[PDB]
Amino acid sequence: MNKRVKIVATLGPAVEIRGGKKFGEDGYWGEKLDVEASAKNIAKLIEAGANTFRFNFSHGDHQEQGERMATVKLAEKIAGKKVGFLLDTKGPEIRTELFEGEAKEYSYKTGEKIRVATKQGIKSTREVIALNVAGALDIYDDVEVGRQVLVDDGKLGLRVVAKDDATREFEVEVENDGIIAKQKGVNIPNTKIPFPALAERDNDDIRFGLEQGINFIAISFVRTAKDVNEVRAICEETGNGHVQLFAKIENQQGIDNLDEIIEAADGIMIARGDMGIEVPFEMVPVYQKMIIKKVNAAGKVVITATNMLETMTEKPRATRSEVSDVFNAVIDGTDATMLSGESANGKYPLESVTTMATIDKNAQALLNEYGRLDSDSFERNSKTEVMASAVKDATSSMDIKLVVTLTKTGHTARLISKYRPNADILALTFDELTERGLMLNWGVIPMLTDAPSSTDDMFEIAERKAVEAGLVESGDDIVIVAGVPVGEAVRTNTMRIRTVR
Amino acid sequence: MNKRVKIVATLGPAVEIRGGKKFGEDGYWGEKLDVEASAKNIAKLIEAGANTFRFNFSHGDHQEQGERMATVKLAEKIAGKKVGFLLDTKGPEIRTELFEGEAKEYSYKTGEKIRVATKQGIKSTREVIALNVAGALDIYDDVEVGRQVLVDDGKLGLRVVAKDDATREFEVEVENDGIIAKQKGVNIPNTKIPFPALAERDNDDIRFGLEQGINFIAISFVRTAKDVNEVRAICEETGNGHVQLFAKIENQQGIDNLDEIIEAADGIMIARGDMGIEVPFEMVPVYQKMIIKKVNAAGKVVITATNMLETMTEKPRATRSEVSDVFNAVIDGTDATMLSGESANGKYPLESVTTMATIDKNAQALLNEYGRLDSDSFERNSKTEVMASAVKDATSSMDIKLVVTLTKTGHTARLISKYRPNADILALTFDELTERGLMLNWGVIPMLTDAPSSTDDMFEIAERKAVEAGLVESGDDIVIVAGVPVGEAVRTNTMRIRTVR
Amino acid sequence: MNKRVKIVATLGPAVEIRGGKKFGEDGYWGEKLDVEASAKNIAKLIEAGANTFRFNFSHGDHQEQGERMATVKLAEKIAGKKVGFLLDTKGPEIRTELFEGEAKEYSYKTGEKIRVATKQGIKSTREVIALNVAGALDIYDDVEVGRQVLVDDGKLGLRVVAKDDATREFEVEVENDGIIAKQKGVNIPNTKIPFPALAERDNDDIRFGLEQGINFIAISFVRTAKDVNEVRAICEETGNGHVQLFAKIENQQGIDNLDEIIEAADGIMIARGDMGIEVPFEMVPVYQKMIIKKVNAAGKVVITATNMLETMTEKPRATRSEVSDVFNAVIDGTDATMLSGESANGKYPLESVTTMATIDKNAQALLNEYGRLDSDSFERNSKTEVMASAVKDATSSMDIKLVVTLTKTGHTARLISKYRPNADILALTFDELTERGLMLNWGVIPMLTDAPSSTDDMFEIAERKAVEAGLVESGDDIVIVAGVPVGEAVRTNTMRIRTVR
Amino acid sequence: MNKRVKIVATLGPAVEIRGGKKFGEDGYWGEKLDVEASAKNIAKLIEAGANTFRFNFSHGDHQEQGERMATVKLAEKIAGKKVGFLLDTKGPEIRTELFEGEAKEYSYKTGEKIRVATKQGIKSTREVIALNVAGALDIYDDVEVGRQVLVDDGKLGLRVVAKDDATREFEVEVENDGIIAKQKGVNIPNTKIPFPALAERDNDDIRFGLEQGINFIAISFVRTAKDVNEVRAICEETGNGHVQLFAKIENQQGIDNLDEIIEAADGIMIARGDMGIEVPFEMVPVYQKMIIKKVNAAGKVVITATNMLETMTEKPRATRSEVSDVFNAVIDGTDATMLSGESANGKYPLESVTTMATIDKNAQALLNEYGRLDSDSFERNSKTEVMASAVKDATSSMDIKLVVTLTKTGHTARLISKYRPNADILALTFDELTERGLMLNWGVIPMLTDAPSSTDDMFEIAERKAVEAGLVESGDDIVIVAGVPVGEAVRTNTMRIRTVR
Ligand SMILES: O=P(O)(O)OC[C@H]1O[C@](O)(COP(=O)(O)O)[C@@H](O)[C@@H]1O
Ligand SMILES: O=P(O)(O)OC[C@H]1O[C@](O)(COP(=O)(O)O)[C@@H](O)[C@@H]1O
Ligand SMILES: [K+]
Ligand SMILES: [K+]
Ligand SMILES: [K+]
Ligand SMILES: [Mg+2]
Repeated sequence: MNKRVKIVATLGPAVEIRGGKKFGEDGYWGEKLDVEASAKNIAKLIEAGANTFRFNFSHGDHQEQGERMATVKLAEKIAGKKVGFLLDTKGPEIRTELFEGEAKEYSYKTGEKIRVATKQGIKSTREVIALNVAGALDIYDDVEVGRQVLVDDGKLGLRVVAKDDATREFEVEVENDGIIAKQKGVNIPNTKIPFPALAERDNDDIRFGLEQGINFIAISFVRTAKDVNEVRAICEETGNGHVQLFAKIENQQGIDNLDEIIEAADGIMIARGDMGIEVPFEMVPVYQKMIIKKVNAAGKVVITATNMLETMTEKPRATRSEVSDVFNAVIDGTDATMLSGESANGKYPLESVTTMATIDKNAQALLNEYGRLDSDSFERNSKTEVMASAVKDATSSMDIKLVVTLTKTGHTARLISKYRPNADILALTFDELTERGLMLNWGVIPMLTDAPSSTDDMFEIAERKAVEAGLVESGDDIVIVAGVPVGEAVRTNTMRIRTVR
Repeated sequence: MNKRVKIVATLGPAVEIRGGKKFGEDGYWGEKLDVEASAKNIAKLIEAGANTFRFNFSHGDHQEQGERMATVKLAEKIAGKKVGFLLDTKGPEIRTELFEGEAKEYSYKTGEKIRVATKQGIKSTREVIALNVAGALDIYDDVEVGRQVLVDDGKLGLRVVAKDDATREFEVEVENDGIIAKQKGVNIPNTKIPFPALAERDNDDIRFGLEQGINFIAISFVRTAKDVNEVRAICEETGNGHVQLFAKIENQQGIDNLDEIIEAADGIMIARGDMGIEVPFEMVPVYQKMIIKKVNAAGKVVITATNMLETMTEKPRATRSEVSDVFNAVIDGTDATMLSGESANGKYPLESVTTMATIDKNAQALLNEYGRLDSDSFERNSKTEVMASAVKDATSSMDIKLVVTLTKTGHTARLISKYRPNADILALTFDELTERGLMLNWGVIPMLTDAPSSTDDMFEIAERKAVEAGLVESGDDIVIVAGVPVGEAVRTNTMRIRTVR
Repeated sequence: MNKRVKIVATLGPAVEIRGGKKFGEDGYWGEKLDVEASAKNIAKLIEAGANTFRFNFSHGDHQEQGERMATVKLAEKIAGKKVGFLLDTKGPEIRTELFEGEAKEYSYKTGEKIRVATKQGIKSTREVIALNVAGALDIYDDVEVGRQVLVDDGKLGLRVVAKDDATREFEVEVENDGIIAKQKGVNIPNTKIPFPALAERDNDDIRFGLEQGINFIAISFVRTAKDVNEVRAICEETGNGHVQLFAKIENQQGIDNLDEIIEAADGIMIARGDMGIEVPFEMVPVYQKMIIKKVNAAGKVVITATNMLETMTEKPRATRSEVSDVFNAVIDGTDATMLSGESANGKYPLESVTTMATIDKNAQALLNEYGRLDSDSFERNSKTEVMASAVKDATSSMDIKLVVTLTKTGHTARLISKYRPNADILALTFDELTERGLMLNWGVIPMLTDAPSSTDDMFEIAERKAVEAGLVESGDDIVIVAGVPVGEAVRTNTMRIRTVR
Repeated sequence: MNKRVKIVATLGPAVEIRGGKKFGEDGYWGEKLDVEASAKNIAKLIEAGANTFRFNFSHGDHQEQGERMATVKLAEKIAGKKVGFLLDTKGPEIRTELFEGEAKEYSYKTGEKIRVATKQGIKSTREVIALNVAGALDIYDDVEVGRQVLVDDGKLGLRVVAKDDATREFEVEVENDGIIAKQKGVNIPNTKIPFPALAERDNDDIRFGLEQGINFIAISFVRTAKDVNEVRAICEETGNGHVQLFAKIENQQGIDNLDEIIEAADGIMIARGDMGIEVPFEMVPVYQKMIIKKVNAAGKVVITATNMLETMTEKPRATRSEVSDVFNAVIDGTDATMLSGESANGKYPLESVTTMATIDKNAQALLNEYGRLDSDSFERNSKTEVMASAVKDATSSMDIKLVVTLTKTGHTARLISKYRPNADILALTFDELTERGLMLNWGVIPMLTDAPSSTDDMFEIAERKAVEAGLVESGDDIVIVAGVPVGEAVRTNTMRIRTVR
């Protein structure tokens, strides 16, 4: 069977060979990138069901990112299959500074009183922790006594007891035993540090990705619709209006402003990593189910992210909790599941994609029994959406092997996908940008074909493409929708039930 | 407002003028039928909402019946509207004989002991009641002691206490006070008197009707599939294969064998008059709701009959119970409601059809709130049925003014009607027999058009005929289904949502 | 097996014997009332399932009404069973006057122009119909050009085309052929003739009935809460606070103000006879279902009335539409069904009550499958209501033969009845006025017992009363509720499931 | 709020202090157990919401197990709170043999051909792996070609490609790069190695636990009902009939025989660790949801086990997939969640129990919205179960703070728990064995109280104990059930709604 749930795989050195050396091996970083050998490894990830690669601009300079994007373009040719390109922004990250010395880290013990500096471009000491704040902002007047400075995946807590106006330093109490290492993530929950709607470094990263050729931007730490619309204006003004924007929800402001963020964006990445530090970790499952429902109801794409097969970074088998998490993300209604370090940096990138594909394919078989999404509740808000509802009805009434839509922009395919039919969706489109642009919608198999003339039989074309793709065989029943005829129809207006010859 | 629930109106002398005289006036029967004046009265019933006329062969000879059927054909020309023609068989009727002397009736009291004669071709006396049994059957060995002989709409009960082998007479006890009049209906419940599957009189009646031109036969007292199959054989062998058969369910065997009868017939007439004598009267509403559900599930036609506006036989207003009965039959899911003496014999035939139409129209507006049928529960058992389900879905998703089907045989219109869409159904068909044969399906407006060729745009035809009929205006949304293209499609395979120009 | 739906039977001369003569026989009103003979006939209606008798003060003087009420008290002793006493007011009736000089009626044809006079105390002529308006009100200023004057159960329409200020006469045109007879009902729909909130004639009839001993008042033509509250004030003033008020809903204003009327009243009588003249007849079934739902959700009593078995006034069997109407009133959720002329004036009063009881008992068995009422949707607004919901739950979980409630005021029985449990409700109460006041609540069997002391076993009392009433036998499971213990409990606070010894 | 989902915490050296050393400090095992210091750590796990401690007899001899149980009895005194004692059996085990020349492990590469010996009492070589099978059984005739030998938590796969009848050796191909170390766990999925229903080692370990005093036994690798019944016979024979048996379902045979095992057991432990090696890993979520539903429908206890907070063994915070897993186990309907190495052997035992309790408490607030279990579907199979349903109804109708049951054996408390009321359940019981035996039922707070006397007010006692436990305050509404009168009632037969003073 075809895997309806889409996989986003983050790329990094794990798949990359450097003069015959694998990531980890001594001298690895001293060798030149073997592009063909790296492209062949990426090809296997595509074959195992990666539908989109994530280029995380938090790690690796423009040269590294651009070389990896080029390597994927070769892998597509090797695999015989296209994938989406997704750029993930750095955004308003706060990290611990480098320490004085060749000190890489210091261990602390509960109750121990230390300070954190707000002055930028200075090194840390054991007793005065400095921060690398995005854009070198001064955060002193934005964090109150009683606020928490969390270091490294929220592992070490520092309680702001007092503030020293003389040095612009936070006096903090170590809440629990743990280490402060250099260049680790810092979270300061329930604060509104005035990060700009779009920082110059993200502006620059996005413009670089847009020049290379991308299909999706995942915008880190979206707080408001303005954070999405600043990125949209770049995409539009550079001639890249086709690029789709996924707002990453990972803090309380993003949760509070979710409805306006969904309205501005093409989709949501549930960024559970930061989210579970910024809000109570036990609320993340609540927010996940609610986000997936609301995004599906808006006919947009939802990606569930972070830790999904975390153990497979270092070990060959996923835990039972990881398998349950992937499975339940599908039942919740996610369009897509994501890998981060598992595919980018781990010992088992191919096995991670394969394992996620196996779970995702099994979970899709239970959506009839257990799925949370309920298409019967939707308002049908347009005639294309009325047709999408009729398609879902036909797939419920009888055994339909495949829904085919002839779609110029993918709008019809997006609306069919919204309704989660009991069938794969072959989206026949007429340009490569629309084709790749569909690769994260649940159930959709995008395929490039010639735009039909007013003299072509679009129903015979649908059947022939489905056969050429190996998706159907003689005696299978398919549902085909189209705008008929070409030049008269203003939208998808026809549904045909056809038996394959 | 189109009336979706269909009306069967029994014709009789009430609408018929004879040498300037209306029914009721002395010497009426001594004058000859005024055909033109009578056709003008019938055209008013057609205009008021009568969709089919019932010719009851229990009353009036082949001359009365044939002249009435000719008079309707003129009425259709006057109204500019066609109607269905339904023959209702006499069947295995038992009536009281004429009395010796010139006695018209005797009155009896609870406990009196009299006899019922089984000998055919004699006259009744006060003490020995003679029966006129269909086909002159001897019923003596077919009714046990403890059975009941009911005279005149079940009003007087006679208990069989003993049988006189010498005279072949039932000794009976009068069960309640009442009258035995001449030529009154007799019922003997929970007996299996071996009336033939098809009596010669019903054979001859049906053959006469088939010659005149009928669309429907309602078969009285259907007990088994064989009672229906014997009539089907005559229709087939006379080249009247198009004629549709309604089994009348009006005794316990009909109820017991209901599934096999529904399988053999095209529809059911719920013949509540006899039914509520032959079975406990308080079970009739239970059987009504059950039969409507079952016949609708089978994709067949159900007619609810008898006493629906009974008071309007004598009075110009129906009782509160009559209006409630018509309203509730629609809510239960009936395709059609019927009038017997109200339209045939009463003082207010036109007002009876008008009153029924007004109630049926109001009740159809409450089918979304109160409607008992549930199309969501059906197995979609064919590709045409899957398309019918998708049409229903489209009419639930958005405001659809009309569904149009291009239907050679009516099959697509019957399956759309089964699903009870929130829309009228325009059934475009290519012969008059198919057209009239759709006149009792819920919501169907049959309309004759030229068979489309492979060069015709069936979707433009649909819009044109709907605009011509005055059913849609500019801006209305319609659903159109057809088998496209003509000569290649083996069935209805296409649905279009179209805005009227 | 127990009849849960209650029957209100209207009393009159039909059951009354006079010097050995039955109603309709020659010199009937010549003879004196045989009280003992008449009381034996009424006891048979009690035994057949009449739960309350209606005394219609629209007909017969105080002496006739008081004697009839005395006859019922004897009938209760003969039957060994108590019934409720219900007074139905005259209210604001309009009747046609006597005609000039002994004359009875005239016939009229469509388009004919006559007058109706508003002056009170004068006789009609054929040309000038006079009205007997309740309280001799002058209606001339309260009826607009464009209204209709309907005579005799709405059968003849008179359109008001002009008004003659000189004579205070309506110039009317006959809308349809028909008859104006002396002393027939007149309706003038959608008018607000300023009938007082309480007329003197109704005050005097209500104070009379209260002096005789009644349990219920059904207030004709209720328009607002004020019409109910005026009668409440009489009941309060006279120490008859226990008397329950049923608003009769029978015009558009009553329908428009239904919510505030239900609030003010103890219940609603759906007075379909006048309603179906004052509003479009085809709307009565919609309003009937809606009123039953709203009154039940309020925890109050609804009576469905008028024409339920109308044919049985004159014939020994009801029509199929009459049986359907009674059956469907039960399915709709009525607490009670009513007989008017069928029990008061017809030839078959006993058969009418028996027939209604048979239908009501069969319909109650189909409430699980078809019942319109939905107790799952109610807000449980008090702890007694939560206990009523839990009782319903227990009767759905297992086979419960009987629910018993020990109730001082009947509150707990009313709430249990509201929930329509799958069981009869035995209401053990401690005074006859409470007992009689429960006789129209669905499923409630009221029974008089001593008030339990702090020392009594109320669960043993419940079982003993149920066994002595013949409602349960050994091995039956019952649900008993009570306020335990007496003296400490402030409401019904206990549910016990008990197996009968 | 009170935590309704129960926590099973496995005990081990993580919480144990030995001469002032914590587990993993140098010379830990050289110091003797500090019983007080260990009991103080254990008391903190109780206070954090551990409801039952698991004593895993797979690791540690009788002396270590008995000393650990004594330390828990002191911890209960420190906490002022009791916990359940659960014995987990060693059960059938296969382990890799020691290697010749005291070698520790060998590395192997995908595609290598090696051998597996079935001959017992023999050492492994790199080329010929030998197995230590429980009872030294000969495996050869139980394993067919196409089966797998999986080594070390299923990390290394060996496909059986051929068998050699002369050496009784399996020819295996290495399926992935990995290590075969000495004395590691081996799984052979989908085989029926004839391990005894109850091995002597398990028989002896169970008798030791029963003599120490336990409340639960979890039976490892239950394959059929006989594996439960053999343990039940030992509980019955030794006078320990109160001990409850949880079948561990962890292989294909246990799943195939689930219905008969649920019938024999008191509950199920979903042993996901072994299950996800023994069945396709992607099927575990399917089986988990199905087992929870079936065990709850049977009125029995289900524990979801293994890897729930696995990362917390080494790190102070759980992953997003782990929090999701715990949350979703609650939504699926689990009675209890379990910790293994997280509480027994990790760095953060107290943090692991606190985190699991935080997640379980948040998830229970979403059971109304998202809960999978459907109590409306259950057949109520006894009168106690009817009362449990009524209790649920009361908690759905109004805001109920607490359900109190006075329960002699816990049966009523088990049935209320089965229905998952919107309330905590205080189970007032009269002996410590019944008390401890309720500690894993969802929502049940067991509390030892004096048996009520014939003159006691059990409803007053319920209120008093609820206030004593701190579960209610003034104005709260509670539901109380009991068998009334005490001792004479055959079962719980009474429900009261009471307002707390
Ligand atoms: O029916 P809707 O939602 O208004 O959408 C109609 C729009 O869809 C489009 O058909 C695009 O649809 P496709 O890209 O699927 O062909 C536009 O041409 C049209 O304006
Ligand atoms: O889809 P189903 O139920 O098998 O029906 C197919 C049959 O219907 C027909 O199309 C008739 O349909 P119409 O009469 O509505 O045109 C036949 O040609 C065909 O064999
Ligand atoms: K990032
Ligand atoms: K009255
Ligand atoms: K174990
Ligand atoms: Mg009235």
